Amino acid sequence: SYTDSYYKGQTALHIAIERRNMTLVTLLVENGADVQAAANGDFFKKTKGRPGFYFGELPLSLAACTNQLAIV
Amino acid sequence: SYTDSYYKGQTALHIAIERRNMTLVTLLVENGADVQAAANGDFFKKTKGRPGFYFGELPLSLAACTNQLAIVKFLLQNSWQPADISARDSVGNTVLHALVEVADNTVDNTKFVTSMYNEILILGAKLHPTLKLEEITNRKGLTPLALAASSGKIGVLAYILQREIHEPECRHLSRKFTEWAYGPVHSSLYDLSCIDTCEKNSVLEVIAYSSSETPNRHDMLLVEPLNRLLQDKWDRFVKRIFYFNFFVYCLYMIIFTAAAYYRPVEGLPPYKLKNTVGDYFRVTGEILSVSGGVYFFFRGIQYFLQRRPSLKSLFVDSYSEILFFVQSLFMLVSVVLYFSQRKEYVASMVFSLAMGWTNMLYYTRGFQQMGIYAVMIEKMILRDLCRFMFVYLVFLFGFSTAVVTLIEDGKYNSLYSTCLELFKFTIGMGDLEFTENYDFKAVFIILLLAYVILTYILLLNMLIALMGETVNKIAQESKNIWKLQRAITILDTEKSFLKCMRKAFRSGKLLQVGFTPDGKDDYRWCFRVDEVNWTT
Amino acid sequence: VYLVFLFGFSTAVVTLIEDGKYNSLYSTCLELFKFTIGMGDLEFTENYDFKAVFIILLLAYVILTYILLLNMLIALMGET
Ligand SMILES: C=C(C)[C@]12C[C@@H](C)[C@@]34O[C@](Cc5ccccc5)(O[C@@H]1[C@@H]3C=C(COC(=O)Cc1ccc(O)c(OC)c1)C[C@]1(O)C(=O)C(C)=C[C@@H]41)O2
Ligand SMILES: CCCCCCCCCCCCCCCC(=O)O[C@H](COC(=O)CCCCCC)COP(=O)(O)OCCN
Ligand SMILES: CCCCCCCCCCCCCCCC(=O)O[C@H](COC(=O)CCCCCC)COP(=O)(O)OCCN
Repeated sequence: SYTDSYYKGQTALHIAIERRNMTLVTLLVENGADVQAAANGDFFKKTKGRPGFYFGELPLSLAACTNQLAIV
Repeated sequence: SYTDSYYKGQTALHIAIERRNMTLVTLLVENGADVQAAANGDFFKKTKGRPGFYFGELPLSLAACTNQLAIVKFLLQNSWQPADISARDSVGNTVLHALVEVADNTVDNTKFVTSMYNEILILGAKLHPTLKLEEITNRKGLTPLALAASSGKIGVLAYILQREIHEPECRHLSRKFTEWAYGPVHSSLYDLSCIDTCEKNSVLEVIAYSSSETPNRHDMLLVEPLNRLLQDKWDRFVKRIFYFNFFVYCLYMIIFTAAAYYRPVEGLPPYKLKNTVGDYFRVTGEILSVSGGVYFFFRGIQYFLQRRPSLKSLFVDSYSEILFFVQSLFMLVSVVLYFSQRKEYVASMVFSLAMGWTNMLYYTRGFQQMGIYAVMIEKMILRDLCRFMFVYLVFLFGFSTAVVTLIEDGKYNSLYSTCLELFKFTIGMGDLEFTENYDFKAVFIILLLAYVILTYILLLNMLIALMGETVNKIAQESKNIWKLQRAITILDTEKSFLKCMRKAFRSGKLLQVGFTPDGKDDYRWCFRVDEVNWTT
Repeated sequence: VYLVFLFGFSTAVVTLIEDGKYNSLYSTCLELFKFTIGMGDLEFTENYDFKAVFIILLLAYVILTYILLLNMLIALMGET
């Protein structure tokens, strides 16, 4: 996962869910990918004076937030 | 070609291109027709008080302007007589300047002009990869971008600043570079070149020092890269320097007030010092006050030389510099009378002192909430009182002369005291005490009551209603007004800067593309912006 | 805004006058405040020096504060 101060904890599954790739999500979960990682960098936390995207830091919350019921 | 003063230089090719007749254009160009003729009659030049059609005087510009892409391609790409994409007219305008000028900020026109602009750029890149059309300046020194900003072309400006061409081999024509995107967020780099550091005439200078007649003067600062730039410059350096200047002005005015209050009351200036503490503090304050006056005098002169404002718009813009300059003039006249041994220097000094306090309202602008009061006061003085002054003076001089003629030997047999009394009646603090027993008392009473009804009741409330609508008109325009004033402050702070510092740039001199048409790389002073958009 | 105007003209007037009822910041600030709300005097029966400058200053104050600023406040309050 990303180790920097901004994208900390982001992994492949978050990108796959964001990109709306059902197949890659299935492949990652099949290969033992963690479905309960926390993506908890400054880009992903609640904030007012900064651009960002808060979603709850978890792939399940991300899939729900982006309106992808099938992945949920 | 036409030989008269109106259609001078027009030829068949111009008519054919206007007629959208591809066949005639093909025939004429085939027969050796000059594709770089100049049509430079009065019908074809830039003009304000005359109907006309300016297009840049050349067939290529005409073909682009009328939305005939095919003829542009044919003129540039046919071998019989190729057209010079870089040609300039008498004004110095290239085709891109011509396209900028014939914008009008409507949806359909913006689509037409923007599209033709972009296609001309692609054709230029393919035909002449070593040519940079957008840097070519017309006779006023303006590039197409500077010209678009100058004329208030919001659509063309918003297009150019946010230009992104998703095509290989011509990405160097882009200015916006989307580095990445997430759900609602995306990050791009903006080119920034000749926005802030241009060395001829940058975008922000042109928007700020526009003449207040440009239609979209405030809207042009809402376009994304500019707004973020101004916010960054404000938060980094300009904010602290602004507060420091305001504090120093406050100290200056306190010193001036204290120096003025404790003036000596004996006769015949200049006044010699005594070896005492009070005189040393007083003369110290006097020296500092006069120094400040000299400083404002020279700043005003530098302003009027650098800007060269015309008489018509002298007050419409530059109101603040005028008032600061007039304050300094009162100070200098006071010094001249002081050493010239006249007590009447006091009469000058107090005026400067009064003005010195009210010019504090200059510093309220640049605040979102408080700048509205300074803006309103400026506009009400310049438009409502100044128009109303003539109407009120007609009434005042009429009834004053009537009353003074009627009266023989009273307090009303003098134009000065009579004008004072009627003025007081206008603002509701007269008397109407008819205790005197002069002749023509009935006529005197009828005249005064007619005056009081006409001026206190009718005219004054008319003025107040008009001022009320002016106040309501610009209550809702507050945000725009604030933004523009903050921009002007930032530019002036960069101009003076008083510390040998020229850290006017925002982000680094980073490689943008690295792939020119040739084997070099471009470093362009890009600026990173991450935006949020909740669409879908 | 109002205090900027008031302190400006109050200090100017007090500096101009030597030994009157206007040679005091307290009474002068009171008088100019009364002028703002339309219950002053404008009685120039006194015969001190610089009478013309005193008159011009007070009339400029009365136009700027009683006519211009006060009705600006009233228009804004009316919209609220
Ligand atoms: C040169 C001009 C235009 C001007 C200079 C003087 C004489 C002025 O009166 C006027 C004429 C006048 C006189 C009396 C009532 C209304 C207008 O308007 C201004 C000018 C107008 C004002 C009005 O008060 C202000 O709010 C000043 C001001 C407004 C907005 C600003 O952005 C500002 O920043 C510099 C200053 C202040 C005076 O300069 C002042 O302090 C005195 C003693 C008279 C006012 O002449
Ligand atoms: C709001 C919009 C509508 C406004 C309507 C206006 C109404 C104003 C009220 C009337 C005011 C009358 C003024 C007082 C009359 C007066 O006191 O004076 C009269 C002299 O004649 C006049 O002035 C004629 C009256 C003026 C004509 C009319 C404008 C008689 O003389 P004496 O003083 O010696 O009285 C004898 C000794 N005590
Ligand atoms: C509604 C918006 C438009 C507003 C327009 C404003 C018009 C107001 C006109 C009022 C003018 C009042 C003139 C004062 C005359 C006066 O009373 O003072 C004179 C000296 O004149 C001056 O003050 C200088 C001129 C002042 C000019 C000031 C603009 C000396 O007379 P005495 O003392 O010897 O009187 C001897 C017997 N008592």
